[PDB]
Amino acid sequence: RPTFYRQELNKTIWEVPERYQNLSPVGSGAYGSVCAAFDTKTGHRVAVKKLSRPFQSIIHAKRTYRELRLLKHMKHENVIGLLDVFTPARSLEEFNDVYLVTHLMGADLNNIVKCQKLTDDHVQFLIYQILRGLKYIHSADIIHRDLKPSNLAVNEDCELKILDFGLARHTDDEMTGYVATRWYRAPEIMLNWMHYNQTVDIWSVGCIMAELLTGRTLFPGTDHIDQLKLILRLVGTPGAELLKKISSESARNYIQSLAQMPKMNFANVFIGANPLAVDLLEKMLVLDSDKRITAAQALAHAYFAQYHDPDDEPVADPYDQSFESRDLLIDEWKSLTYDEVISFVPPP
Ligand SMILES: CCS(=O)(=O)NCc1ccc2c(c1)OCO2
Ligand SMILES: [Cl-]
Ligand SMILES: [Cl-]
Ligand SMILES: [Cl-]
Ligand SMILES: [Cl-]
Ligand SMILES: [Cl-]
Ligand SMILES: [Mg+2]
Repeated sequence: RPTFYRQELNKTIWEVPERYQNLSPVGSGAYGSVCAAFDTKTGHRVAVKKLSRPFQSIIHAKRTYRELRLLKHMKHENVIGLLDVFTPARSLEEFNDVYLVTHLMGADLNNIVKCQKLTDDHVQFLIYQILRGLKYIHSADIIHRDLKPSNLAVNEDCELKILDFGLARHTDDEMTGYVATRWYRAPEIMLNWMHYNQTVDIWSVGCIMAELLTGRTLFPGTDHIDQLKLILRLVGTPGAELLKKISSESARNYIQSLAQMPKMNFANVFIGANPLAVDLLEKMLVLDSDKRITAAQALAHAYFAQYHDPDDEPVADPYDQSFESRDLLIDEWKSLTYDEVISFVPPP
């Protein structure tokens, strides 16, 4: 067991191992509080997150367990991983606080698409890395659910990591109106058309790639219905085959109320873009999620010929998510989480 020291930072007690020095507040959401620190064991600048009220309800205790299982599993160059997890508790009986440690992220994709000139070579390398990370995530039957520029960390050498997995967190208020939180979402999940799957993340990659090529948001809708009209004007209205797959009768009735529109010519929308970029966008931005290109298929597309290496695009170890259908008490979820904290083995 390491030695811990205590300090109060912005009205919050932090109790951490001595290896973590020079802590300074960097933000606080409803998920918890975050400090920057120097890790004397590794020599890295790190983010330390102290979870807020991790075991306050069955819902919160299960969310804490889900987040810790997912972070312990992800071991890939293009995905956020766990450097450390700790509690100051010496037994299950006194266990209340959880702290997560990751590499400290600098810029996101928002702070390079807004303020930089990107070559086609930059767009190839950035989208290649997102798809390399997604092939790995999808191989474990994990859906990200919230890919957008603020969830992509990028360094001076244009190297990218995926972070901030959707842990079923987002509220109705957060998805209402003129908001970036909804602009990257697939139409089948934005309007609850059907049981969604991993294809929703490929729609999001389409919206991100378009914005890197033009410097503008592809579908900046003022509400759910405005955004659907922007989507259908580009990709066309649905045919009978997709309409049969929409499970809501009322959603089917609303779609049928709209005048029929054909798919637009994407070379006349993405003026001057690499023809291979245009071709890949037409394969991602497909309304019927059964017919979208997969991450594994997209890595083999001629747009990425410069970067593609089929011997260096790894898949994940098997991931057991059977806990998701399990009905447990607060203290049972808390005991499972305790065991995951004490069994953690740091990376090399
Ligand atoms: C695994 C679900 S997640 O990707 O949403 N976790 C977010 C997170 C945010 C800040 C952090 C952190 C973890 O550890 C230190 O600072
Ligand atoms: Cl220590
Ligand atoms: Cl990492
Ligand atoms: Cl504790
Ligand atoms: Cl964003
Ligand atoms: Cl597993
Ligand atoms: Mg985020």
